Amino acid sequence: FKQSIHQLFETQVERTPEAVAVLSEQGQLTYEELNTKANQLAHYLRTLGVKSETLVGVCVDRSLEMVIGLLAILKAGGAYVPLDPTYPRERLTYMVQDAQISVLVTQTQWSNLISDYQGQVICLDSQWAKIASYSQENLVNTVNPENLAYVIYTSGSTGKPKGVMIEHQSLVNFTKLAIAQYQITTSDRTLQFVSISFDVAAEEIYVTLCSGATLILRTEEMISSIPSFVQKSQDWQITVWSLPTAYWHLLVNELVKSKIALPDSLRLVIIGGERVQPELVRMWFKNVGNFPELINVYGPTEGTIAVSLCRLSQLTESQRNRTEIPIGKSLGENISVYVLDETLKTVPPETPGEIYIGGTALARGYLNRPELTAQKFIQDPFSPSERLYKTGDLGRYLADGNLEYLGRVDHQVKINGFRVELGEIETVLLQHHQVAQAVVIDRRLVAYLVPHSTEENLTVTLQQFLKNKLPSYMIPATFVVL
Ligand SMILES: [N][C]([C][C][C][N]C([N])=[N+])C(=O)O=P([O])([O])O[C][C]1O[C](N2[C]=NC3=C2N=[C]N=C3[N])[C]([O])[C]1[O]
Repeated sequence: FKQSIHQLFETQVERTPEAVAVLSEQGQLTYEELNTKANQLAHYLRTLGVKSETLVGVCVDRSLEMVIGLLAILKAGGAYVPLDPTYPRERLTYMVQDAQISVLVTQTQWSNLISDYQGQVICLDSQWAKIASYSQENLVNTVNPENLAYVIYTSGSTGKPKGVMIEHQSLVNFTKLAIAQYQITTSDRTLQFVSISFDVAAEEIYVTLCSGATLILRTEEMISSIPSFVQKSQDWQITVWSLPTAYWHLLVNELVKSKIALPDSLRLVIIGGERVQPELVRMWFKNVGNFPELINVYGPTEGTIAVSLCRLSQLTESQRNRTEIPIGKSLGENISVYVLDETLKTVPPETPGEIYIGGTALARGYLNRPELTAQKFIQDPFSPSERLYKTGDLGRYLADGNLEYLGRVDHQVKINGFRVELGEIETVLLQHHQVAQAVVIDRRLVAYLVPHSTEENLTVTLQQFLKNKLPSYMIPATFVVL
């Protein structure tokens, strides 16, 4: 049964046309309205030349428009490329050129974020009368499952990011497994938290819309105060939270310090993205108990959002008193999460090795990085029609079947919840004329450098320099000269 992600959505619209699909603090859309609007934009896009394998930039803010935008790109047959408005011009323009994007879905407020852009631009906030003249009907046969759905950039240790190419087929697999794992229903109300720069936004968006649940888009202001984040979730009657682990750690700390009650509607908290602190897990069970359910999800971007999860609420007392909390078991039978030795053989239970992913979860590869692709996406010697992705994560399967994350073999870290290659920051710092050698380490970020010429305002100079090349979370808050 060949299916694209938008087809899955379109099936749901047919079942529940009048259900509310998306709610923001400023307005809402029914499944019908969302679908009709995404179709009008997709038709327009098709006339701009968007077709299977066409990459389309999306530089939008979190809004009803953003959701129409994504789905319209998908419906037209194109793959979107998130272009985070908070990133600096130079980074965004590099992405646009690397991806060869000639169609950009954006808004007027993001004018002039790309340098020297000669492609087609659509501004969803000011061109809606035009888009409304296009057909409201579903498009047919614009893609096959092996065509791209999105290309999402991640940090690159050689000094520029690179695009992880995701096909409809793996995203559709993921989405259908996750709906069944989380038990999402038409009664759920799921908070959309993370930027579309993070593949987890796809979990939040497509899990919700392809099951008939309501997607509630957050604001910037609601996250900066945990009290506010909780109260707004109560007011909205949110049933499902999807939180970056570093955020949930903050939330656990404040829940207990301030004895805040959780929203009465909340049934499920999904965390992931970095190593969960066992001490805060213990504190959650002590103060909150087994409801809402708490799930730890693991996966790299290259494995399409998540490959394994662990229901923490279902662990025993002693499974939770280890020094590591598990990342659990595969999301489904067509996804393999192996712990392999240095020759790609499985190992006895409780033996540590490197995590390799196989099966349906795999990305196609990295966009325009054939060396890097060959190095990470490897033909399986024991199964030559298939590939494995080399995660760079160490782990071991415990005797109970649960996987444990045991850290990294390399210099990728998570800072403030974001995937960062230290090498990327090193490489860029080395470009600066006053830097001769440089090493950056965690932990937060600390840059160590041998100057050509020292200067007492070098810290502020180097942060200025980085600010116009890297996202803010890659900017070290401290420098050391040797
Ligand atoms: N994809 C994502 C994840 C997801 C989860 N959550 C949900 N699903 N809800 C991510 O994160 O991706 P990236 O950015 O690529 O990165 C990856 C990395 O990180 C880490 N992790 C994840 N998750 C986790 C971790 N650790 C620990 N624990 C957990 N849970 C690793 O390193 C990977 O590779």
